[PDB]
Amino acid sequence: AYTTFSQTKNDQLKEPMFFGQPVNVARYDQQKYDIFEKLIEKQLSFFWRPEEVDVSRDRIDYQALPEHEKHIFISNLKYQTLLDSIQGRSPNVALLPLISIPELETWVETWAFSETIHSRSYTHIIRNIVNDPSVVFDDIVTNEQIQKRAEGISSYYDELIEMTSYWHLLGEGTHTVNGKTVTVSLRELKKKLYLCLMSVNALEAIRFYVSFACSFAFAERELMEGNAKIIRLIARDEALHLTGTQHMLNLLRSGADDPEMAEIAEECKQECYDLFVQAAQQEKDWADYLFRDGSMIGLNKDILCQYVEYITNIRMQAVGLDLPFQTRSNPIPWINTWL
Amino acid sequence: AYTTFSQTKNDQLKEPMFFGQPVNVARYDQQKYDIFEKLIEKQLSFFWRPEEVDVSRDRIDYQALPEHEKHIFISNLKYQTLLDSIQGRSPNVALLPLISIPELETWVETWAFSETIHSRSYTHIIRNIVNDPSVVFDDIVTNEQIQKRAEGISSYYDELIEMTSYWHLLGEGTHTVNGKTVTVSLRELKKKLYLCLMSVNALEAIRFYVSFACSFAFAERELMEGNAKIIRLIARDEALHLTGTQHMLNLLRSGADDPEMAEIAEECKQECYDLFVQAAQQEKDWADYLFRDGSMIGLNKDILCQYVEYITNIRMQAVGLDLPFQTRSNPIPWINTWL
Ligand SMILES: [Fe+3]
Ligand SMILES: [Fe+3]
Ligand SMILES: [Fe+3]
Ligand SMILES: [Fe+3]
Ligand SMILES: [Hg+2]
Ligand SMILES: [Hg+2]
Ligand SMILES: [Hg+2]
Ligand SMILES: [Hg+2]
Ligand SMILES: [Hg+2]
Ligand SMILES: [Hg+2]
Ligand SMILES: [Hg+2]
Ligand SMILES: [Hg+2]
Ligand SMILES: [Hg+2]
Ligand SMILES: [Hg+2]
Ligand SMILES: [Hg+2]
Repeated sequence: AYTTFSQTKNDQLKEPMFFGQPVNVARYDQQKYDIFEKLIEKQLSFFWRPEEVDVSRDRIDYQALPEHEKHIFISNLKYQTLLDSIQGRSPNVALLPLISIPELETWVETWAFSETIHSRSYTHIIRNIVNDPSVVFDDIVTNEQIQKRAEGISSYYDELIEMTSYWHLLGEGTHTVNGKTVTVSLRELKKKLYLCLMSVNALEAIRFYVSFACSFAFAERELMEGNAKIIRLIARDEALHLTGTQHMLNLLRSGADDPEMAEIAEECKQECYDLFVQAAQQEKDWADYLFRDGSMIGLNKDILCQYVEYITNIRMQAVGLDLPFQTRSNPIPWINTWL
Repeated sequence: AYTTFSQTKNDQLKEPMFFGQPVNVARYDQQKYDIFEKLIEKQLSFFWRPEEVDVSRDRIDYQALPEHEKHIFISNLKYQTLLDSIQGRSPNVALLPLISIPELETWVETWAFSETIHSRSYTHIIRNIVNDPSVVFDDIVTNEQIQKRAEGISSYYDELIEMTSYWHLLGEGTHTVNGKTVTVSLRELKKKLYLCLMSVNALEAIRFYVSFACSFAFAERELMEGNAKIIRLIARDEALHLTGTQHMLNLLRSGADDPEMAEIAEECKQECYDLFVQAAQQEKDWADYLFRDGSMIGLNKDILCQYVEYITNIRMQAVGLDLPFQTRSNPIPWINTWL
């Protein structure tokens, strides 16, 4: 099945990104796809430490905020914390067992590691703005609106992990387990990986960017500036993360890496399109919870729905999907200052 | 049955280190065991970029070494590369799916990430001292003596991963899989995890230190200074890695974590002892291959064997095991200069 060191001498430049021979030697002198080595290098060059960021005035700014604005700020922060709690562990548990080229294996571990720094930075902000961090952290697990917004993220990863385990343990075929038939299909597993990767692309390229707009709207008012510095560093990493999944996805659909993946991508076009639209819809719906007690200068439900549509169109076009929304200019040009 | 975001609001201070509820929120404001938070902080404080190290003179030094010394140097470097290729991926694929406290989850992902930096450093050295790095990397996979020295490392992680997949898919019990009766015992899986940790302790605390001694024998000669700087950085990280497994193991033994793990540590102590004795013998057996073309002043089979016994006793005492070897003073006190 899976092995931590395949003892067969293989040409790593000829393996597919996924489902080939597990990576044996970790070497970085050559790559099948140099984009992953470039991303590792850039991400290492961007290494930062959350505690090195001064967030000393954020507590008073937060206290002075009108209650509905405290609500907008903390709800957004809790969602960011939820997403990166998932992103810290999931690329490793879900992708590493399936990767067959070294540069992509190490990119995934570097990416996941950088997510743990993001999680540490959210703890740094939370500890410096509320008296008791535990209230904030526990609300993340059970918050109904947060889970509604992130609904389906852990399920894609979880289903891919389960199917990967069946494939590694039993291989392809029609099997039986305790009186039940269990069918294992590599094609279906490739489809699950493709859709999980598309979901991860929507997560980092759309969901987090909507959250960045919220955070930076405060920075525009010269408030929560410690948080702003941290989100700026996080967004700089996120740009690398979404670049990585865009390249994975485009290499999978072009047919240049795995012909079967190309057929899959085509067969999955409609499903993928609607999943992206569903993610956008979940982000829009979050607006009713976010602005339940009123809006803020530079940020309201309508400007956010417009930004969600703007960014979704850009991201979908980048991975070859049709645009679901009417084309428009960036509704919040000021955000470019921060990204 | 594994999930990337467990939906139950649990008190993370009361979960066992392993086999409890998978970690949902990644928070760092509190810890069941602060030693793992301190290790994360120390490892982040040591962050280093391999490519920045000047290895421009190592090529001149290496090409001018007598052939047998080239053999000693490169055989040692190839073994280091093998071990960290395994260490880069294995803590994430084998341990991460079993961790139930956030500070340990993030420590494992940071530890694994730091190992990919070690691998990157071996590529930096190799590509700058030989003309065809591929011959070196391919030999790591096919070299009989290198694989004999490492025998049992990958297979142990692999067996743990397989048993973990059966547990996550089927749960405890006696099952019928393709007409075969398969027993899934959580106690047996705990024993496998426990002994995997003991094996990883021997790997980083003994096997890598014997290799560091070989590398530093060249630094004592005022040669391979780029390599020397890198191995010094690697050893500083390795000290944190073995500290982490010593604490995981000693906390389990104490009975202050999962009580079943304290029972297992006592019941399995002869197996703990046996795996250290076997690893020490593999490290000694390597000397015949390492010095097949001749030895060096101050570095030969006898000296290597004395050091293996010396360091093995120190590491076994640190986790509560009886000493297999006669007591002796350090046979290579010059190594302290470098560590
Ligand atoms: Fe992130
Ligand atoms: Fe990210
Ligand atoms: Fe290492
Ligand atoms: Fe290590
Ligand atoms: Hg994914
Ligand atoms: Hg996913
Ligand atoms: Hg927002
Ligand atoms: Hg927003
Ligand atoms: Hg598609
Ligand atoms: Hg999609
Ligand atoms: Hg809209
Ligand atoms: Hg192990
Ligand atoms: Hg040695
Ligand atoms: Hg033991
Ligand atoms: Hg000896």
